[PDB]
Order: sequence, then C-alpha cells, then structure tokens
Amino acid sequence: ERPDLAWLDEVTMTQLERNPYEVYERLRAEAPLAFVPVLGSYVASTAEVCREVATSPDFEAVITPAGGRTFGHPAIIGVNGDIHADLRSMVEPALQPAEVDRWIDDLVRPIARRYLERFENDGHAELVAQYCEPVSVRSLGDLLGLQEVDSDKLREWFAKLNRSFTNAAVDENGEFANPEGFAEGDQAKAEIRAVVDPLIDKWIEHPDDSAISHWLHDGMPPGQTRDREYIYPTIYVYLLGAMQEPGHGMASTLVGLFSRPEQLEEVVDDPTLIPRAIAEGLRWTSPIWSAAARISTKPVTIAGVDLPAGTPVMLSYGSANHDTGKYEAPSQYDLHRPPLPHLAFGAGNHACAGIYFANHVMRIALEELFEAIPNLERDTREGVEFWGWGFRGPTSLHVTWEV
Ligand code: HEM
Ligand SMILES: COc1cc(C=O)ccc1O
Repeated sequence: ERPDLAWLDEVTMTQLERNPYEVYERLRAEAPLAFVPVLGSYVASTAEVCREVATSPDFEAVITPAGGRTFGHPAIIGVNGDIHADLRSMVEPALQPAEVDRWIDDLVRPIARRYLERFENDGHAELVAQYCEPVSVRSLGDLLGLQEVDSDKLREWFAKLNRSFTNAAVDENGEFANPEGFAEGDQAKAEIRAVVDPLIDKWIEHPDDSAISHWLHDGMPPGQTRDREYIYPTIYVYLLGAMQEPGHGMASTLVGLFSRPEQLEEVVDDPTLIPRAIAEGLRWTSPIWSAAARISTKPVTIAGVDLPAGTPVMLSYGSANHDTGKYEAPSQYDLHRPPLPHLAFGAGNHACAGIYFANHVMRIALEELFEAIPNLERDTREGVEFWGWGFRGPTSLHVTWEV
C-alpha cells in the first residue's frame, strides 16, 4: 500500500456510488493511477492516464471482476485478437454512420412521439421513467429484433445487469464482499435466455433484418450461424449499457441544462444546439463512468507507478472528464465551453462502437421533447439525485409545465 494514500483504505463502495467526485478529485491530484482497496484494482482518474491506458500497445481489453462474473466470455468489451475482430465485424454493420442515417429518424422519432403523447398534456412528468429510458430501450430494442419485449422489461433488465456488473466491492483478502449481489444478474440472464432463445431459434431458420438475426448470419458459411453461446455475452453488453446509456445521457444533459436556465432557453429556441448540449452533458456526467478496464501485457510505467504485466486498470472516464488540467470549472454544466475532446465514449481499439447511433438517439429524443413541451421547468421541490460509480445518471427527473 502507498503510504500517503492511507486515506483510501476508508473509502467505501456506498460513498463511491452516491458521489465519487470528491474522492476522485483527490485521486486526480494525489495519484492519477492509484490502487483503491475497496475496488481491489488500480484506477485511472485523469484524462492523460485514461487515454494512455485505453490506447497503449502495452495494454489489452479485460472486464472488471464483477463485470466478468456477470457477462462471462466472450463479451466484446473483454476480449482481443481474432475473437474481438469477429465480434466487431458482427456488430458494426447496423452502426455504420451511412447506414444509421438511412433509418434513424423513422426509428426514433415515432417512438419519441408515442411516449410523449402519454404525458405531454399532464403538466408534470418524471422524465427518466416516462421518457428517457423508454425511448432509449424501445429504439435499440426494435433495432435488435426485440420488438415484442416491453420497454418495462428492457428497463428492469438493464437495472439488474447494472447492479450485478458494478458489484465490485472486495474485502481485505480481495474476495467479493457482496457475493449475493450477483444473484439478480443471474436471474436477469435466465429471463433474457427464456425470451431470446426462441427468437434465435426462429432467426436461424428465418433470417430477417433485425440486428441479432444479422449477428447470427453475417459473414458465416452457407447454412451456418454463430453459436448462441458465442454471441450471448455481447447481447448482455447491449442489454446493459447500450440500452441504458442513451437514456442516462439524455437525462444528464437535461439536468445540466436546467442548472443553467439561460442555456436551456437557448437550446429550446435553437434546437440546432442540441448536439452540443448533449456532448457537454456526456462530459459533465459520463454515463459509463468507471465500468471499462484494461490489463497490462508487459511491464509498464504509468504516472510514476511501475506495473507488472497482468495488472488490471479501471478506466474512470467520468473522472477524466472532470480533469481540471483540461477543463475550466468542470463540475459546472456549460453549453458554451469550447468543443474539446472527451472520454465518455472511451478510446482506442475498444472505443464505443455505437457513438453515431447513440448521439442521434439522444438528439432526436431531445428535439421531440422540446417541441412538445417548450416551457419545461424542473420541479425544484423534488431533488435530483445521481447514482452509480460504474454507470452513473440521475435516478429521477421531475419536471412541470404550464398547460
Ligand atoms: C450515450 C450513450 C453511450 C455511451 C456514453 C457509451 C460509452 C461507451 C464506453 C465508455 C465504452 C467502453 C469504451 C472503452 O473501453 O474505451 C463503450 C463500449 C461499447 N459500446 Fe457504447 N456507449 C453508449 C451507447 C452505445 C449504444 C447505443 C451502443 C449500441 C447500439 C453501444 C455499443 C458499444 C459497444 C459494442 C461497445 C464495445 C466496443 C468494444 O469493446 O470493441 N454503445 N461504450
Ligand atoms: C456498451 O455496453 C457496455 C459498455 C461497458 C464499458 O465498459 C460495460 C458494460 C456494457 O454493457
């Protein structure tokens, strides 16, 4: 243990889930690469260290221990080499920018209107449960071929997978402190299998243009499909983060705009500013805050720390996006800060494959919301609480408007 960081011994998992920003402010100043005992891992907290680890040839992909316990093998986020190349080739077709531009409007905009019509005349709403999450999961769910899985169920699944994936607390001996916390991830996977296995059975014989059907068939010899055990971990990758994060990003962007009322008004009046508003929202509260990791493949020295080969490092991109070496007053949402790079989509060979898709989902959702409710106001009686260390976002977003 590093002597001057003895205070890290007293950092708790609950503290990191409720608000990691004070601890990580200390880490960025004291130890940009630091071993955090309750996480049982080195953690990268600055922009320079996160970007170096994510792009270095001396590191490769790995899943965090609780993430591996949740997803198994071969999750696209945790593999390398030929397997990673295959899984990337598998997911990339529907995510290509030219392809997304062909159909993204006809996918998301009707979905956004459907959810808006349920509440736009009420004068009040809780936008996370009633809008941001449903639009995010319904859009991706239809793309995948899960049209018949209700948005309520998709939302329950990503919540359970979230809690299992981020069940990272370890004890003195490095063993998981809360092994019972993986049970609901196991239950979610069992439910997912019961729903998706019959769909896969069908797609093997009758391919259609759902993404999962293409995952089974694309690039395969005639009459062959990828085995379902080979693609299920990447299905889980989607059913957690791909389902959850566009909703998180929408909602954090909204919370940030409400915190700057003049900027909210600017964006409602000029919706061409919505992409910039979203980019700042992702930097301000990164949806995938500290879920990603890498592992060294050779001895390497990072931020003054000599690491052996085989050392995992958690990439706390949500902290890197508050690096005061790069941003002025990063805890404040500011639509007007200059367009600078950010790490909310990761970096390197394993950077987010769905960036272009995700940005359009969030853009269209906010466009439709502001057109339907231009006089949106935050219910200042009800507070906005953010939760999560691995994945972070607001747990609710109560709003009102004069009808
Ligand atoms: C605002 C929404 C999203 C954010 C902030 C986000 C962020 C991220 C981050 C931080 C990673 C890990 C990058 C790294 O390890 O360096 C990642 C990986 C990934 N994301 Fe996104 N994501 C979002 C939405 C989506 C969506 C909607 C999809 C699919 C339609 C998607 C597909 C993927 C895939 C396939 C990977 C694994 C890439 C690989 O390991 O090769 N993401 N994402
Ligand atoms: C794109 O979805 C995911 C991304 C990550 C990145 O670390 C972890 C779990 C996920 O489900």
